[PDB]
Amino acid sequence: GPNICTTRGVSSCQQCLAVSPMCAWCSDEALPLGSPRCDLKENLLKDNCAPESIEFPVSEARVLEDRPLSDKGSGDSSQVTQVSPQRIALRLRPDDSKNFSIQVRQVEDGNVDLVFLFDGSMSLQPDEFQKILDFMKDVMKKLSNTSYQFAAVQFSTSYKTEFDFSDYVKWKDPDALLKHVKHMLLLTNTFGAINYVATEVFREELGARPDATKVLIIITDGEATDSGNIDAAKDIIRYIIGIGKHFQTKESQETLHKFASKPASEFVKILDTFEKLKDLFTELQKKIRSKVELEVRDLPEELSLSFNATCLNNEVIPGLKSCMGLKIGDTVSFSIEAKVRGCPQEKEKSFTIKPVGFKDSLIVQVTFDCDCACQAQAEPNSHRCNNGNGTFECGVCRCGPGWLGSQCECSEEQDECSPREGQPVCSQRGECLCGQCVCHSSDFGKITGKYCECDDFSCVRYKGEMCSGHGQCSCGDCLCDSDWTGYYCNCTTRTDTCMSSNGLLCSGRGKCECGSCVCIQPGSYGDTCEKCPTCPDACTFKKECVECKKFDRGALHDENTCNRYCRDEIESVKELKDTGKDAVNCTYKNEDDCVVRFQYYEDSSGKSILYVVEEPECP
Ligand SMILES: *[C@@H]1O[C@H](CO)[C@@H](O)[C@H](O)[C@H]1NC(C)=O
Ligand SMILES: *[C@@H]1O[C@H](CO)[C@@H](O)[C@H](O)[C@H]1NC(C)=O
Ligand SMILES: *[C@@H]1O[C@H](CO)[C@@H](O)[C@H](O)[C@H]1NC(C)=O
Ligand SMILES: *[C@@H]1O[C@H](CO)[C@@H](O)[C@H](O)[C@H]1NC(C)=O
Ligand SMILES: [Mg+2]
Ligand SMILES: [Mg+2]
Repeated sequence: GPNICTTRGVSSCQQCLAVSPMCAWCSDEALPLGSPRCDLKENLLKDNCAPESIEFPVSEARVLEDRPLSDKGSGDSSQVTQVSPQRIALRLRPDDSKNFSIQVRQVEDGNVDLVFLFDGSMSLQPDEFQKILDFMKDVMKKLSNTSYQFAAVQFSTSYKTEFDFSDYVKWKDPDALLKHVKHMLLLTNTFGAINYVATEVFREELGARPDATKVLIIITDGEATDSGNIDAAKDIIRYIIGIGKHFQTKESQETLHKFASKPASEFVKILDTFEKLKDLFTELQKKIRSKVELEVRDLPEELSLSFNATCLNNEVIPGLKSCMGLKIGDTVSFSIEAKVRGCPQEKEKSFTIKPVGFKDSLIVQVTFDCDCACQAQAEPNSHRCNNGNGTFECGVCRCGPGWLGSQCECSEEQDECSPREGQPVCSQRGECLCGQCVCHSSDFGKITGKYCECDDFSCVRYKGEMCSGHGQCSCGDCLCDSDWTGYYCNCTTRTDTCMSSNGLLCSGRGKCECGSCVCIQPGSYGDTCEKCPTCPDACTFKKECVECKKFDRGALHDENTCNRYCRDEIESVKELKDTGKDAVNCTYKNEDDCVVRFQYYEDSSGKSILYVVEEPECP
């Protein structure tokens, strides 16, 4: 029956391909007249069309470079590959989309250039400054004769490279490398320091390796005294340690989030004392190699991408471009859908997909396949179209100016210019010539269609932009980019703003729709459905947070995931009180077999709170 390949008044092979990626064009000359030439390939074969004449391009994502992900090579012979594939050729027909995938692995023996950026401000006592030095020495000694190479920068009011990568490779001894450090005893210009590291330290001239993953360990005891941005360090993995009394308040700790990589729970470490630097190495090493985050570079306007992530145990999480909690050697995979808007005239485009901090990347070469191959057999001024009037292109007559018709015979001088006899001709947007509608020009776009009923400028708008600027208008209907859905193309496919602290989209208690959680589990609420005093498992989950946050013990403390999973503030109380229905009371026995008692409460300002009785009830 009817079909949009047939209901658009297409009069060429190129037009036929441009109306939809599902359309095919029949071009054999010995074809019945009343048969549509632009149709589905199946219906194009319902009537006998020559198979060598059906023009039907297929989009492809052709893998070109596919060096495998490196396993456990020790001498860095044959070189390390941490992204695969490395180069893909993407060819798209008009408005089409195409899948491809990328695999990323943090290889154990992959090179790492690590820079210590350590605070030398006037707040630090001599022994505290010395404990910062001993911590840098401890990290280096435990990573001696590995793929790690090191530099160290002291920062206060100004910045000083105390030793560079070339120094480390040559001398190796941390005692000798840091023997000449003089405590600056000034301010805490953390912005300028990080910018200094990005542009002045990670340099080949100073021994930085171009293939190495870049890591920055920042050690500080006070809030920054300068301002600005650290955009120049966005391709560096940044782990910050805030030590001491000046980071007692939650507010002060959060001022460090802007300097570290995301999320803060993995890359911001708060220590109450300097003595705890002695026990940090193992946690630190796991954290700095636990995140894979894809970044898209040089994406042309006409292309759109959406991502699904496979981070753990082959589980697909849609709408995500990153993975966290990774162990060294883990492999993650992403499924990527690329879509083009229309058909760009440009020769060839290419963008890159690269994990943050990594050298290796996937280069995606993009070409477009919008023309029919039969156009190479186009004869202008053809005897098959009247007085050489036009071209016999792919089995039809592309007529010249002034005269139209099947063979370009009708000039100035019938019936079908209206869907029925009552309506005006050509939707009052075109003129009826030679029995066909020739649509008026428009200042806002193009009017097309058999009856000039289609245009590309009257789609619904959202916030002043047609199709929210995230889709193309095709005969009054928005055709959304790959990363948008909805009648208005204003519903994002991304789900990162739905990810909850427990690692599940909408805490596993709801569904992500347009990037916002719709909570389904009864009694659940909050932005990611993470608040649920009446949920039956609330006590057993909050119990682990009382252990790690208040008592510095438990599974979450040992696994270094207390910051990740435990976002509720803890308040010590002498007793639990009647705080209303938005709470639950919990008890459990500690390893001394004394009863711990606490209340999970949801506060009217939006804060989850755990009220913990100060003294456990012992025998
Ligand atoms: C790509 O793969 C996804 C799931 O992996 C599927 O939903 C989709 O239809 C596939 N094709 C395109 C063109 O995205
Ligand atoms: C992502 O998964 C959703 C289903 O969860 C699917 O509709 C979509 O096509 C997938 N996209 C890709 C690029 O795999
Ligand atoms: C999309 O636009 C429509 C119309 O303006 C609006 O009603 C709807 O809430 C929007 N959706 C989103 C997710 O912004
Ligand atoms: C928690 O315990 C307090 C004190 O015994 C009590 O008043 C309150 O009703 C309890 N909360 C709930 C939600 O039952
Ligand atoms: Mg020396
Ligand atoms: Mg200080």
